Amino acid sequence: EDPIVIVSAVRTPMGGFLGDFKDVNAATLGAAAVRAAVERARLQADEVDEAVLGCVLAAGQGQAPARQAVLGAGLARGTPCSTLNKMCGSGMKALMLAHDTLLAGSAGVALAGGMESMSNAPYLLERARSGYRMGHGKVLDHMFLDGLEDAYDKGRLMGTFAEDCAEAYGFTREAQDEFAVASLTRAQQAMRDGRFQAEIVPLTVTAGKTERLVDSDEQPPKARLDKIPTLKPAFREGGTVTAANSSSISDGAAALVLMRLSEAERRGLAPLAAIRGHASFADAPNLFPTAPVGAVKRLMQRTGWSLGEVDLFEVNEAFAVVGMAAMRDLDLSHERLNVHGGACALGHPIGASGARIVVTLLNALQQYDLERGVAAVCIGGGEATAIAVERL
Amino acid sequence: EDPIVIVSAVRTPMGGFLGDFKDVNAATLGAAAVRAAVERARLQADEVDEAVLGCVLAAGQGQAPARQAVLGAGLARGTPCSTLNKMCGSGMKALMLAHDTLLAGSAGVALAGGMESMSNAPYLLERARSGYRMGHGKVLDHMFLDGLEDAYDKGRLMGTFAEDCAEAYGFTREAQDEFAVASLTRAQQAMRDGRFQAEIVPLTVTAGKTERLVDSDEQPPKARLDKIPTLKPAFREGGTVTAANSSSISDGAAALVLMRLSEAERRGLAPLAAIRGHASFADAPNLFPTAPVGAVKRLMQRTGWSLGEVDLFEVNEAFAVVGMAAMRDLDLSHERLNVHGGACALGHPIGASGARIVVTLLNALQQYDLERGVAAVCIGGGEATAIAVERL
Amino acid sequence: EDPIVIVSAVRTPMGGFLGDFKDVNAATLGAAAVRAAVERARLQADEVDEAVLGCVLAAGQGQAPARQAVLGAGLARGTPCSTLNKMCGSGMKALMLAHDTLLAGSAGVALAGGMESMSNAPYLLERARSGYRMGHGKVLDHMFLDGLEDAYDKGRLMGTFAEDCAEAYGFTREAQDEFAVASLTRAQQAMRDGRFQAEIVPLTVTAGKTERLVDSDEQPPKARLDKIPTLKPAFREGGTVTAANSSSISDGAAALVLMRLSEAERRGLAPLAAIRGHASFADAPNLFPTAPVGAVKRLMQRTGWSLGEVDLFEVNEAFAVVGMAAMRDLDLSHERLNVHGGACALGHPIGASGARIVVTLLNALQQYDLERGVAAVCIGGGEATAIAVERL
Amino acid sequence: EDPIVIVSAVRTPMGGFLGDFKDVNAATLGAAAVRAAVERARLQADEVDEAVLGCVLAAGQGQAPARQAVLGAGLARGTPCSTLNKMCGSGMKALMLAHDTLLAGSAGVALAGGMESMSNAPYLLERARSGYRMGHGKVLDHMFLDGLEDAYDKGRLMGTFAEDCAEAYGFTREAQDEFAVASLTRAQQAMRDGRFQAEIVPLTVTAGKTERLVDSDEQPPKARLDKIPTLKPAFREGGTVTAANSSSISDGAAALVLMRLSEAERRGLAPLAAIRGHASFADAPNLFPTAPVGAVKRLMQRTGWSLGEVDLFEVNEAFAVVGMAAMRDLDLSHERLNVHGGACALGHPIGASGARIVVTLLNALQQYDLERGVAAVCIGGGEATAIAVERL
Repeated sequence: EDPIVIVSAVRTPMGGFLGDFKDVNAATLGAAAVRAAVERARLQADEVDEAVLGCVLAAGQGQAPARQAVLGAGLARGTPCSTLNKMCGSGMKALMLAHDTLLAGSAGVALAGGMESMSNAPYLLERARSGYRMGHGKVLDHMFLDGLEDAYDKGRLMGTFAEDCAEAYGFTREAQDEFAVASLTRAQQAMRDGRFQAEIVPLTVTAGKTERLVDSDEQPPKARLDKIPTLKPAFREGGTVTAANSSSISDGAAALVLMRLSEAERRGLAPLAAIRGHASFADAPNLFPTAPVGAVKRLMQRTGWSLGEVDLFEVNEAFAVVGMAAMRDLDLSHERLNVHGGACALGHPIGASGARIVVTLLNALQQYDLERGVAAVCIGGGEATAIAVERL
Repeated sequence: EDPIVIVSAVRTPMGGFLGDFKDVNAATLGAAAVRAAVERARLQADEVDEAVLGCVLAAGQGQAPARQAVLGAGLARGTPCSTLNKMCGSGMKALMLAHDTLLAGSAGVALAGGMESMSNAPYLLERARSGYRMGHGKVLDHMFLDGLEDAYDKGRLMGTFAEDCAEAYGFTREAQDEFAVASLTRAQQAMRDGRFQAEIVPLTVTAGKTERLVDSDEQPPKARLDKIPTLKPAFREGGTVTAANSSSISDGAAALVLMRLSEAERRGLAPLAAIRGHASFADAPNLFPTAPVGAVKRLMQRTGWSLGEVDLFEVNEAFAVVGMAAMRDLDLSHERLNVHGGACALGHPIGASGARIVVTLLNALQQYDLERGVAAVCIGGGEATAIAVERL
Repeated sequence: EDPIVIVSAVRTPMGGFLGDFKDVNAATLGAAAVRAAVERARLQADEVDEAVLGCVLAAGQGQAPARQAVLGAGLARGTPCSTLNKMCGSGMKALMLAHDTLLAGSAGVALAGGMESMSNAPYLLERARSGYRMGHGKVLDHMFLDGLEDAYDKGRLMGTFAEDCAEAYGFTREAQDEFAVASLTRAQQAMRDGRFQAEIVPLTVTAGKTERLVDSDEQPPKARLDKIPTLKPAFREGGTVTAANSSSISDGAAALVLMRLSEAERRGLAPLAAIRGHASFADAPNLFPTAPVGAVKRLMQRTGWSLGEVDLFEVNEAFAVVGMAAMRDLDLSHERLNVHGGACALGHPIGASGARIVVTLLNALQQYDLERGVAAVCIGGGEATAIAVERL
Repeated sequence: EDPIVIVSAVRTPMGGFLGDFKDVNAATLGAAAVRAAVERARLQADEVDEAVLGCVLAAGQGQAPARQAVLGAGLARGTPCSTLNKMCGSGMKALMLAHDTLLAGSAGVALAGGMESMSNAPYLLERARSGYRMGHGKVLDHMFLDGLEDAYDKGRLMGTFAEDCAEAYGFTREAQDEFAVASLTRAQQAMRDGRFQAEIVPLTVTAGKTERLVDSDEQPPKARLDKIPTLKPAFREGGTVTAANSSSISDGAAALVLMRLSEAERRGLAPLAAIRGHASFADAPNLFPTAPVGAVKRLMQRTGWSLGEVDLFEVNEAFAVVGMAAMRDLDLSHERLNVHGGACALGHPIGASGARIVVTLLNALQQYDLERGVAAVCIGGGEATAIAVERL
């Protein structure tokens, strides 16, 4: 048995929109995570022979964001780099491609992760090139058009499909708000008891003339529990889904180093976990909130696991309904799901979350001395991915 | 021996900038190529387990360009999609990931390729979000900023690094122009003798009320051979590199279907070729024009091939100097390199070219009844990929 | 009796939107008209004491459009310039201010007119200064927002108020189309018989390497008489007003030189006509189409004229209904109104038209050896101006 | 003797750029001044038969800014309105045209003034209409391109010509800074002793959820005397002209009511002053800082006044050098010039300053019981205007 193992895993703090990382581009967040992941793996700067970083909103970053992040991290010029867009799942699909590249023998040491600066997403002029001709046009938010809106039902925010899911499942405004308060409570607790310290690499940001250490997640401490049940529906007249039971716009990155178990052992490197499998599921774009259920069932078949044998689940909290659908359809305890909080408290930097939730899962498995984790993420366009990890 | 085989391979015609496909988005070009590749593989809508499409300039396309192209082609909603940016090498890296996804056992049937509408890249406003405050600002061409300029020597076009290479190698104005004239001549002759017909899927384009059948490459017929020795240098005062010994901006797509030989045999599907290996190479961003030399040398080590056993080479003609460096440092006859012409005649739709040259290579190997091909592409950021294919 | 006299009067041809003058800015059109007006008055560069030019859409032209046009014409730097916006009436209000500046003794020789490049009006970003923050925004056509739409019923085009007037007056689709056909016929015939030749200054336009002489009105020759009864309503579901019984977007300029009769006699300069009076009228913005009725009635009170003593009328054809309201409420024969055609055939370069119709009126009075003319123009914001001219 | 008299005069406070009036458009500032001027003249809402308002930066305001201001003030629909651009002199040229319109008998009661929202000037896309085609372009600050930059030496700020004037006149950095400190001191004093109270109409601005009374000039209290001599030259390497010895960007409006003395007497209205003359001067655009000297000498000839007979001068402080040139060339005491401060302390809302300085001059003549004032303003494009007022 020579499975692929994760030997290192780290994330930046997750900043709020126009918050802590307002003036930090995606490649600098990526560089911070990449540097840390390689130092934690006890590797030299030239030992990564495949690097794949998730990123959805690449407009205005310049050529090859992942290349900018890897070279900005101090890794050697010889490091092959790719930038990967599988929407909200980009950071996990990076792990899955890196995993397969290692199994196929194309690489011996791979860096996977993702990064997003939602703050630095620019505006777009679709008809600047060839001409508006006459009449008003649109100045398009890149984050909205290329990140948050469906491509088929044009202009339709993903929150509308989360509302369809609330209606189909009978998820009440109150039950969504309770899931969101549990996520917010857990994150504040985790932060307070230092349960994120082992997984975070701080950044230094230039603060006008001075410099600040950002070493903690910006959003859980700023949340107002009192306003949650007061908010207007966000996506539909007289709906249940709100800003507070949806994930927020966020800036962050995450990076993990993978290799064969035999290569970790040949390096004297203690693995965090073996990857025991991964799964890809797709259906209609308007059914994305339930897609994680499909991915996790395919993952149980591919691994030979059962749901009952899994200690911890991370299901990315794009909306409370995504977590609540998974609890209903996979018969999971809220006690085993998103135990340190989730995107409803921490944010959803779209290209990083798929990797971020795997970093959080690894830390949490270690902290409670548990064996088996599953991470799953729903994906714009109607997809989900899921990954099984096991501590040895 | 159960190698991964390419069972189908197709491209759109390559259009000129604001030409034949000015009104066709990237996902429509990708959809045309994906649809024909699936048809030529005799597959039904739900038989592609994994789709990866290269695309560099994703801004303004909406969520998940590869998902739009796959569903636009008529493939089922169950088809997992990813959009890949490895700059000029995107289309080849797509083949490489699909290849390793099959070998890893993560899929039975994969689709790879790339697509680029440089015509529909939008303009960006980097400071529209938080304000320009006062004084003029930039409206940034996404194609220039995110596709054509170096990220490190900010604003420097890749043609300046091509001029560095012309200086380092002593490639004269005349020798580069002769390479470009052989590329245009070969392409014009390939067109006239029908040597592109087997590899091209025509598109129907709607010119207002009229409809037009685009079934041939736009650029070779419009080439002014007489003007080539008369152009000014394009990148450097007193230089050698011009618009005619550089590739042009181009719109296009290409797609290929891969599977184990044993799966192709089970389906009664005659393979075009076995993939015998692939290699990635990276060095300093400003040395990109010679990166293919590293990629091809690394490819001979991994495959166990030698240069002399290769029948045909495709080296993407980002600039004539890229081909000429490869001919000198790999000791290749011009007669075995880019034998139907290359990007200097056809164009360089950046996210598609790394797959497009594999399509052209496979058809050329078939026409001359040859066994062994190498395709290599240089890449913004200082990289290159190469792939080895063998007809059985 | 020492009345103010018009000694010269000239216009550019009127171009179609993005047509003949697509590449000519407003100040170049103004410069052509100013230069010929000064030449026809036999004046030298330093003999104009006051210049006022109408122009509505000044955005993106740089400082002081009228100053650019005056100096561009070759007039001396000593020439005081002002740019005037009274919407569709700018060109006439320029004549009115110049007229009163002479009578007041503030000048001996004044130049008035107007100029408009609707082709070169730019697009605006209303929130580029302080930021769009998040979500789509508007890129605003300066021509629409600042020229064509009501400021009070925000976004409402002036053609909706034209439809109100068609309803209030019972002007049928057929009757409006007949007015427009008489306007196109008269213009086409005026063109063919040379009846515009004395009033037009040709421009030389540079089409890349080629040069072209534009010496005739672009729009009347391109008019499809057959399509007029077939167009849809343009402003209201089930309405009567269309693109063909409305004026078109147009590029053009006009200029006139004024002075006391005694100054014209001192210079040996034969006047074209005496100004006998001018009137301003305003009412509710949504009644603009009938404002000329008020302006002309107020003009007969101030001059002591009656309608029956007037030989020719020019009422600017912003819409056919503007002419038809004037014909009904002023009891005017169609045979005495807009006898060489009007804006329905020629176009409506908004800042120029109020001066352009005076130029056409003066030439028409000369050709038919008639004495007395009235020009009137309706104005966005609910206004109108009219002027009385008499040949001696 | 029946001269034109000013019966009323008022201004808004002058806001700083993105300051007090950040969210107040030009027509609302105009409306406040217009309303007050008409109430102070003891006129009904329908008694103004000519309204001319200066405004340079009309982009994005909608149709007919002056019409929006007049109707927003509550004046009757019957009030004729024009928007006037004579750059920095717009507000005084409005007074001069209104004056001549009254003398010519075209109107009996005229409203003149100007208004500018420099904060609400938008950005422009010159090639949005017909296309950028390829390569970066500019997003143009309307305020910079159409307000502050020369049109002939393209991109050249007016501060560069003020530096040429410093060099030609030997105006030292220290002498400029001293003029600026005197202007700042005088304004703070004037404000402190309520010497602006009689001339200002407050506005109420909505302050998030609340509402603020803005009744005082924003800029003099915020100025830092200590930083003045520390600032870097603003316009030329190792120059003398700075941000603090130049006027600042400002938001404000001013309005004055004019009529014949016989009409003020027939209404029982006490005039503030008779207008005894006006003058217009123009020369090269790069000599604008000295143009006021030309205007004031022509004004002395036209009025039959001499410089020695004038009690107070207002010369608009576009730059300290403008004030200092006038002191040198007209042999004027700083004691008689800009006695309550000037644009170096208060700001330069470009389309209003020409009227603003006349309001300040009238108040100051009353406060010191003096007879004769001169106001003069330099004008982009190389012009100046000047007006003589006399208390009776």
